Parts: sequence; structure tokens; C-alpha cells
Amino acid sequence: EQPFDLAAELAKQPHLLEIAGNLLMKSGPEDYIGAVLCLRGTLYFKKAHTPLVRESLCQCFDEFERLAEPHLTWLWREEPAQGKPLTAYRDTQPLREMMGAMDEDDHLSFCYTSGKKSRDAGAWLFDIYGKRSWQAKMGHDLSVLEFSVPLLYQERQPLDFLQLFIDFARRLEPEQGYAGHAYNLSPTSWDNDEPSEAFMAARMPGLDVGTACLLANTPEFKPTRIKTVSWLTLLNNERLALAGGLDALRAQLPSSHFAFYRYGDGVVIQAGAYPYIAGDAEDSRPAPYVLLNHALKGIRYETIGSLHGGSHDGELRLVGWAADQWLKRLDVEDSEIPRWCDKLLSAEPYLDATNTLPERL
Amino acid sequence: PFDLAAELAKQPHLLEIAGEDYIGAVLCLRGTLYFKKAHTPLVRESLCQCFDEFERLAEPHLTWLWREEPAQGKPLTAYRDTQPLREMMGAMDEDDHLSFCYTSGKKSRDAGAWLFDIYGKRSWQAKMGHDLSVLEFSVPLLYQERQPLDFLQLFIDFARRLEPEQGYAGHAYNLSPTSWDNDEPSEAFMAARMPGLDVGTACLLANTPEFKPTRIKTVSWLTLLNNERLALAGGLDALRAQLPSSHFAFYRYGDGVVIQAGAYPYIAGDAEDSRPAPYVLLNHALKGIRYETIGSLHELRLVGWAADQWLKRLDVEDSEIPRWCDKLLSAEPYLDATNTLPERL
Repeated sequence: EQPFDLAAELAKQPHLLEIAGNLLMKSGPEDYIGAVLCLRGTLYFKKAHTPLVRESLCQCFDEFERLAEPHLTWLWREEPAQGKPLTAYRDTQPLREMMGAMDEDDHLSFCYTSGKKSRDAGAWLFDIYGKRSWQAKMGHDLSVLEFSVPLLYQERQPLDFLQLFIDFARRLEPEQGYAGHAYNLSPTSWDNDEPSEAFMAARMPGLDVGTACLLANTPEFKPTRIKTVSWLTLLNNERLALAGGLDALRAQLPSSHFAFYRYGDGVVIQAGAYPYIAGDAEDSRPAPYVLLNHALKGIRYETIGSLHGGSHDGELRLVGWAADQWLKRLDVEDSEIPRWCDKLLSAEPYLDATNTLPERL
Repeated sequence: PFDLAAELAKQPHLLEIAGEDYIGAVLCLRGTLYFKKAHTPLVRESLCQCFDEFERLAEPHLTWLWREEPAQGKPLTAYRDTQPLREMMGAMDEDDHLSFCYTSGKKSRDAGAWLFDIYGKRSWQAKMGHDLSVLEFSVPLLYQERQPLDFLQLFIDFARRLEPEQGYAGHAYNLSPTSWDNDEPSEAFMAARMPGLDVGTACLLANTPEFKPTRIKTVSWLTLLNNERLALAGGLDALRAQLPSSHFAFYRYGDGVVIQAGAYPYIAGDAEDSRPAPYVLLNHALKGIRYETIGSLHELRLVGWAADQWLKRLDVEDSEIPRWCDKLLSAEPYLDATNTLPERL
């Protein structure tokens, strides 16, 4: 009596906004929120073990918390030296106070969520995963900041998340990054819920998939390359040069629909007037992402390993060959680019003062 | 739908998916038969005998006849005004494509729960190796509940006449007869939550390169194996010894067998596991003759990869089969004269 309304919803639109925990399993849904569609940004950066970067991370959180304070509910920390792995947001110490108890050899682990239950996925997120000084010196030097706001918040305040992403890039000088639609999964039960993400990924080419903090220091991530484009795409100056330089990119990305934000030592590219889940009735790939992916696929990772854990009892998981194929989901033939340029101009809203920051080039 | 009528009382459109408004899909009991020689006069008469039999049940409910580019008449015809099927077919030759889709949808583009659909390959297509035609037919779920032997009788009778290669019957969504390329299957959801449902459009699968092996796409409530497939699965004796006669019935015809898995068709299992116990046991017995790939069913390669995954949705670990059999024997209704044909082996 319960699968039918979901079968009807899935047949007519690509996405699900909220997904019950363990839904894409044979044992079936459980009494928690396993996944929530939101607007998420992911930044891979270095020197998280240093005081200046930690202070900048705290300034990032101050900026985020001004928006998110009414909604945050839980702080998760991995094996903290003081306190508990799980703390109610009301009971937490200021982030600057917790960082002040740490030195360069401590691991940064802070995940603020907005789920009603601590097990629930929530649409507000601020997640720091910071490598220890000795880990960075032994070669595992890449840290991750991920943060998100709800889709409804984005529609009501269309410049707020974008301003955060640029402000954070400016302070952290990241190696690479992206922002757009993604599912936040349950902080504790995500293994139940990766199949929901995998099912959605096949339907929504604009969706980011996977866990950046697990990807960050794999051998597959060593090349000077990027995982994906999305609504926002961040390239440090080295990746920008490998992509042909800023002049060569602006020649391929019409300024009617693409904006460029030069922060210090890199650029953020905005692909379209808003983030895109999918395309149209003819093609599920978003036209602005297709054009940007075409310009940047020369610097895309050939493989990043598996995006998900292994399958237990027949459930869907983006592993091995399927993960490699996911990386290529936006690729088109060179000969089809003019048609995609035409689709951009005829069907997609233009950039204006309501959906870009004034500091765009 | 523990109590389907009770569920429809609270959600009248529970079995429908909306499609300028039309019914895009309706859940029903559908049989699919893949057979050869549709271009020959002997088989064409057999198809007309099949429709004669279907029409005795469906005549009050059929509304439309769809035909793709007919040499005589129009693509759409009101059912009340159609010619006899034999006379339309009499106007056709070896090399004409058989295309007849009778539906019960209220509007012409509405999916209907009653269906009789012929897709017959041309003689020259058959000679080039694209020789597999499809007959699909369906009745509403509520009709099956009140007349539980009628669809089953049709499926066996049609199998006898057509001597199919392979086939299956059970729950499926009938789609709109003209807007049949606008809604995503959602194969991974079906595999997880409604694993008893068939998924796909048989006439598009029949002559793909993926279908050429001597294999089957799926088990369902009814599963049809020609004798070649039966032998590859280890033979009928061993199947009957492995599958409890309390819950599995076997119907023989001149060229193969139809297996009935359970007292009625199953959408899903129970609260603990969505896989229906009778289908789990039969899938385990037959997975050695299942297609390994099918292509996509009803976009990047991830949608086709999902379709290959859907083929395995009933698989369980071998160590669990004894527990599944105990669950079948203790929890599931058994077969008797109320839900099987008397001709069962």
C-alpha cells in the first residue's frame, strides 16, 4: 500500500527531495531520514593543521552560522580527545574554543547537522575534515570542507550560498571544489542510504555523489585533476593553467550564462542562473554543465575509485566500472557542441544581478 | 495491497500513474509470450483463436484498437466498430508487420488494464534473424481476484497454440499506447520495493542482440520455458523435486512447460523482505538460464547498468534457501482447486 505513491512520483520527476532511511533495500524503509536533497559545496584544501587556516575555517563557520543557527541540531566529532562523539548543538562549545584545545598533530573533525534525530540527514551542513600535520608530511595532506543549505533557502536567498562559496574559497585557497545539488546522507547510517544516492545519480546528471573526505587522500586523487563540474566549479591556478588559462575558458563559456569569480589564487566558475538537477524532456544533461564539462574534461580524473561501499544483498552501489562511468556522465561529442550552445541561449535563463555576485568578472 | 479493494477505497488511483491529462500507466496482471513464425498463416490463425478467447472475457471493457501504419483503415479505431481480427489479417501478406493493440483506456492515449497486443515480425525480418514476435495481454487486478482461473487459463491455452520460446506473467504496468517514452522506469526502486513486477517493453527487447542466447529474462507468477530451456535448467523432473508441490504447479504443453509460483501473483514479500518467497525459490532454480544482460528496458550507460542489476533482484545467497522454503511452507497460501487448473501435473 506504500510503494505505489513513490512509484508514481519517481515515474514523473527525476528527483526525490527527502528519502526514507534504508529505502532502496530489500528489508525496506526505516524510521529515519536517510537522504535529503540540498545545495552543497565541497572544497578540498591544504594546511588544515596550521593556526591561520584553522582561524579562517572558524571565520567560515561564523559566516555560515549567521544563516544556520536557528536550524542546527547536532555536532558529530570522530573520537574526540574531550567530550562525546555526539553533542546537541545547544550544548556545544564555540568552534574557536574547541580548535584552541588542539595543536598541529590533532585531526580536525567537526560535522554540524540539522536533522531532527541525530540519525537523520539534514539540509544544513558544515563539515570539516582536517588532516594532522604528520599525515600531511607523510603525504596525506588534503583536507575537506563541505557545507550545505536547503533548496528552499536557496530559492528565497539566491545569493547567500554563492557568497559563502566564494568567501570560503578566498580564505582557504582550495586545490579544487564544486557546488550544486547533492544528497546529504544519514551521519551514522549512510551505508544503508548510498543505494538511494546511486539510484538518484543515474537519473540526475547534475547531482554530485560520494564522500569527499574518503576520496581526498586516495592514490587516485594524486593527479592534478578534478572530479566533476557542477553549478559552481573551483580550479586553483595550476588546474586553471592546465585547462588552457582563463582567457581560453571564457572563449568557450558564453558570458550570458557563465560567470567567473577570481578569488586570490584560482577561479570559481558559475554554470547557469541556478543549480541544475537535470535537463529537459529531450536530454537529462543540463546544458550549462555539458558545456563546462566539455571545456574541462581534459583535466578530469580518469578514475577516482569507488564512490560507494560494496553491495551487501543486491543493492545498488556506484563501485568500480560504474563509478568510472559516472565521471563521464556529461560527456558529448565535439560535433554536438553548437547544438548545446543553441539550447543554452533559447531555453535557459540568463545571468543577471539577481543570480550572480556583483564582483563577477 | 494486503486487501486490494480496501486499499483502492482510500486511494482510488493507487494503481495508476498520471500522464492534456491522461493515465500514463496502470498496474495489472500481464502475460508476455515470445514466439516465432508470426508471418505464417498457421500462426496468424492461432493468434486469432487467442483473441477469440480473450474477447469472450474482455468484450464488455475494450475501448480502442491501435495499429501502427495500417494498409487498410486508420491508426485509431473505436473497439465497437472494429472489423473481425481475421479479416484485417486476411488483408495482409507474409511481409506485413502485425500490429494490433486493443486497450480498455477511457481516453485513446490512456493506459488500460485490459490489453491484447500483437507485435509480429515480417517474413524478411525473420529470414535475417530478427524472428521473434511478441503477444502481450492483460486483465485488471480486481478481475483476477474475482475470477482467479481465467487469466491462467488464457496463458496456458495461448502457450499451447503459439508454442513460444519463453514467457512470463504477473504484475506489470501497462503504459500509454502512444506516449510510451516519457517516464523513467525507476528499475532500481522496482527491484528493491516491488521485485515481483515485470519491467520493460517486450516488443523492443525481443530482437535485440541481448535476447539471442537460449535464456530467460525473468521468473514471475507464471514462467514459460520451451523444452530447450527446460533441459538447460536440469529438466522437469529435478525442478518438480526441488520446488514444493504445495506452492508450485506445472502445466505441460507440446513444446515446454509453464510454472506457476504461488497461489496468486506477488508484488512484493513481507515486512522483513520485499522478495516474494515463491519467486525467490523459482528464481534460484532457474538463475542458471537467465540472461546476464538485457540492455536498457522501457541517457548515460548508468541506466543500462541499472537494468542489468534489475535482472538479479530476486537472487539470495544460497545458504538462505532452506529458510526461504520454511517461510513459504509456514506463511504462504497453498495451491488447490481454487487457484490452479485441473490439468496441472
